[PDB]
Amino acid sequence: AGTMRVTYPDGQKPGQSDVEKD
Repeated sequence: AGTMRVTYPDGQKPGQSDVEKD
């Protein structure tokens, strides 16, 4: 509910985020 198929929509160092899933 949190496996790292995460989006970085802004600010594309890590430690941005979105509510995409796996």
